[PDB]
Amino acid sequence: ADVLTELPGVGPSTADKLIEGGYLDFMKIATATIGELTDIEGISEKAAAKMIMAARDLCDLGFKSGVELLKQRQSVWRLSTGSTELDTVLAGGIESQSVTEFAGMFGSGKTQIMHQTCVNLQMREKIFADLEGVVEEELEAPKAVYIDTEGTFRPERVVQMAEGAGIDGQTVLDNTFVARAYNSDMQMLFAEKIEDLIKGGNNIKLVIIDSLTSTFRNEFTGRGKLAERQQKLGRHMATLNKLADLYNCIVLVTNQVAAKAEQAIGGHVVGHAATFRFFLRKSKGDKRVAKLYDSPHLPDSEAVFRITEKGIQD
Ligand SMILES: Nc1ncnc2c1ncn2[C@@H]1O[C@H](COP(=O)(O)OP(=O)(O)NP(=O)(O)O)[C@@H](O)[C@H]1O
Ligand SMILES: [K+]
Ligand SMILES: [K+]
Ligand SMILES: [Mg+2]
Ligand SMILES: [Mg+2]
Repeated sequence: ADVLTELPGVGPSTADKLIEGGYLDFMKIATATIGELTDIEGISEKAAAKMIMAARDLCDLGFKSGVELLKQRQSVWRLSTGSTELDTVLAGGIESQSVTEFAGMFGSGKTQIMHQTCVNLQMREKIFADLEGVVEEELEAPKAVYIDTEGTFRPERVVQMAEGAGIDGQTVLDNTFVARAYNSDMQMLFAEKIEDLIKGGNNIKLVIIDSLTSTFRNEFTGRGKLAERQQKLGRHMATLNKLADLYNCIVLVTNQVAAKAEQAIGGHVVGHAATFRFFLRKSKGDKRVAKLYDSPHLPDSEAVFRITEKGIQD
């Protein structure tokens, strides 16, 4: 909560050193380790350890039970996918504080969904939040981040889907950041730099990685370099899950498939990391099917939807 000086033991001198290391939120310090804090100029161990304990205390991070357990869950807001059936399968829409994955063959609509959500983000009617655990000024001026990994982002389609929704296409584009990553290093660094955007006053509420694994699969082809691949992707996933919790934003990723009828690539690292997993498949014409096959509290379910000039519908 921006004012670091409210932290016991942290005065203006100390507060200065911190804002530098990217630390400028109470949660960020409460979830830090002594090591990553002492890496800053003159921040000792006892100080780093003490402020970490104070931050946790401040953000009240302890044992919770009963009604408090339900309150915590009220901070999760959801974004509509444009499909009534898909929204009902997600039990509302896409959840914040989680990583949800859309895997599927070519043309199954993975990228279309990514584009639609950028548009939907700019429509308060598309956002479903509990007033009890989410203040409106927290949803104010929401922005999306699209990490394009294959070069498929299309300003045109966002605009078209915007018209189809009834918003201004330019509006959506002005509130959507797009970073073209040519490799896993750029992909991972862009994800870690999302903090600097929030630091610059941007309210990042939607983070998209399309595609989540194409770079890794192409950079570590040899299978005697699989442990290598999984390790780097594991750090990426952790970075993604953390920023989803910390900034109460939704992280959305797409995944390709491979035979072995098919399964999303990325191995275990992606399996455990993604909270909601979907398989997208084609049907007749513009019809598509979204199969939820993994989640912590929802049963497997299918949703039929369409891809049209308007975008995602039905
Ligand atoms: N402007 C449009 N109007 C109607 N349909 C469209 C439009 N743009 C794209 N589509 C449809 O979207 C389908 C492909 O969607 P897309 O999201 O790119 O697939 P994908 O899952 O990302 N596959 P891949 O690129 O291999 O990863 C097409 O084959 C078109 O029928
Ligand atoms: K394609
Ligand atoms: K593609
Ligand atoms: Mg989470
Ligand atoms: Mg695609």
